[PDB]
Amino acid sequence: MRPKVGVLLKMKREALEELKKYADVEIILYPSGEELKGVIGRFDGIIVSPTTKITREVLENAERLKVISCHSAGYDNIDLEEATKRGIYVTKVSGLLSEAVAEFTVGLIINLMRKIHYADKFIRRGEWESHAKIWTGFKRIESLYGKKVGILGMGAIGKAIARRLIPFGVKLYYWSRHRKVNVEKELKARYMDIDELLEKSDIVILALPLTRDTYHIINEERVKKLEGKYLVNIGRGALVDEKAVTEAIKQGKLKGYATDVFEKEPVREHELFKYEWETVLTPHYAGLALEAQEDVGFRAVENLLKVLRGEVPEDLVNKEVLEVRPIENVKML
Amino acid sequence: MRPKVGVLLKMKREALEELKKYADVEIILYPSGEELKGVIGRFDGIIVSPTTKITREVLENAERLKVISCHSAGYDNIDLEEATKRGIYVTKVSGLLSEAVAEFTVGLIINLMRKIHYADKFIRRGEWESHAKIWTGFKRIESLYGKKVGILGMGAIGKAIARRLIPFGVKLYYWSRHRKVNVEKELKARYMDIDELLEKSDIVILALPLTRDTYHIINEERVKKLEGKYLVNIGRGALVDEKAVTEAIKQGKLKGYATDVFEKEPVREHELFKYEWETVLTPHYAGLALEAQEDVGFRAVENLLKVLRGEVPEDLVNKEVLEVRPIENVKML
Repeated sequence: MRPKVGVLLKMKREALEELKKYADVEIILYPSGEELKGVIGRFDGIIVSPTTKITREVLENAERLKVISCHSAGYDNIDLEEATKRGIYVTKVSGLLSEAVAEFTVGLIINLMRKIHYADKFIRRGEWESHAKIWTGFKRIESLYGKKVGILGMGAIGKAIARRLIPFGVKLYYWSRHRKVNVEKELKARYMDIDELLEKSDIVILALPLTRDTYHIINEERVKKLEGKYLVNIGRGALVDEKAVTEAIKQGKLKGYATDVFEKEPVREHELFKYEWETVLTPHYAGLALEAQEDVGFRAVENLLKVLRGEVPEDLVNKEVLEVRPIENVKML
Repeated sequence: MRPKVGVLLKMKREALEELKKYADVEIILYPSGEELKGVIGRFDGIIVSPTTKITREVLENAERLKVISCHSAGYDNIDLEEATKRGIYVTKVSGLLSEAVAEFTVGLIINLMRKIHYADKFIRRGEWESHAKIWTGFKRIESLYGKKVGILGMGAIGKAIARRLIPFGVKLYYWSRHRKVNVEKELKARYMDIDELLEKSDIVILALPLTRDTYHIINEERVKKLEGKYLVNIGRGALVDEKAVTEAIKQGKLKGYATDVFEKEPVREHELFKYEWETVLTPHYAGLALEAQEDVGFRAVENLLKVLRGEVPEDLVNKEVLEVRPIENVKML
């Protein structure tokens, strides 16, 4: 208990006990930007939940901060560039969480293609009048088998989706800021430029982090490039021009849209709500599963301790930080 | 244009044209037993769907019948014992259909576990009040990852399902009327007796043909063995004692049940309709997909023509027939 760690959320008791074995902890549940500004200087590291934002204004007071462990799969609540400039290591949680998200995504894909979510409503309404009504009445349904799937973002989650899709007989295409050749041949995924992928893919999956460079990466023009195709989003609503997506749906241009995320959450009303056949919509819970929720805490604690032990964690988001402040400089344990 | 073929279901024009190249065709849509036995004498072969029952009554007048091609995955609608006795070859369809059903099955599994179908309804009903509402509203969700999945039936569909589940991180157990040593090491699936599988599995999947022996394979007593577990059915409703399954669901014992088939189809009313969270129900359309169905028609036509050309189709269902009437004896093409 020598490094001073601030836990900014309600973590599982067990994960906390593990952390306390190595550091002194201060529990400051979901602090406002002002409250965190006045206490952040006390910590060598912090464990934060998505709801807490680590802005450049917060970092200005992080005099001894060495590591920020995001207890989530995403890290858009962190000003990455500013953290990097200050030599602050930022980590995120993969493990069972990444697996759970990737599993959920494939479920979104199969529902968007095969319409199971729609059929479930259908039968419960008593509409199953006959074999003919279904096998003739149901609009054309395409299978995932034999389709070309293009994935944008090949991080922990993107790779997990790719591995799950192979046995479904799809052809994989992908794009990522940092290209992964060591993954390409393994999963038989052909690297391509964004637009080339949008044009050549039958199905497009969004597994990108939300940054200034990915905001509306799927703009109105690109939505047009997706006429007759399927779009699946598990990153953030802002990865797409949601108004443009919706319009494409209502006009019958975009064949289908499945998403677990929206530009403005929570969503209580939406034009896409009436399009039950063309869309699959979930209330942002792709990472919600018992096993995953139990693992996140341990992983977040492990990621933070690794850095303070002078070890580079595999889930380090801003690897460039290594050049700014060599890991030896932040080793406390 | 030598053999005469009776097409007893609605087939796509392309498949029919293919068939007309080699045989004179007569279309008799979904005939009753009395209607069919009255005309069955004119055909060298017939193409049929699950709704047409080929019985001893019908086969009595089947003087020139040499092959029965089922335009489907299942063949429980055919009396194999009588067909075999009369030296009639019975075939089913494999290929893209099997792939489409396996894909569908995984969709049912992910929905049954992760509740996407329920959440889709939930959000469209405008109940997404907040993040807390969701994450607290339902955390008992379990991921497919790390689970023990027991598959009953390891034929084309069973294998296709198993191959798909591997990357999801499951442990596979299975039972089959005919053990498959090669699949066991290939897919690392552990062979088990039926009751042992039901006891050790977290999730049980039914991909067995319905026969007198597999009738109610999941009976009342076995349902009790599933307390706290998940059951998925994509074969035929009669594979389970549906009433017993329904009770186990209402009594909160069986954790979840998803099925694309029921003992009495079509189903316009059912006790399970109110159990939106605990079940996933689809109107028997697991094999319904464009690419797959176009393949089914050509496959059914080709399985029939192969027999008449004196070739043993790999999809031959009743192999015993070879001892009654060798393939050379039915060669007409």
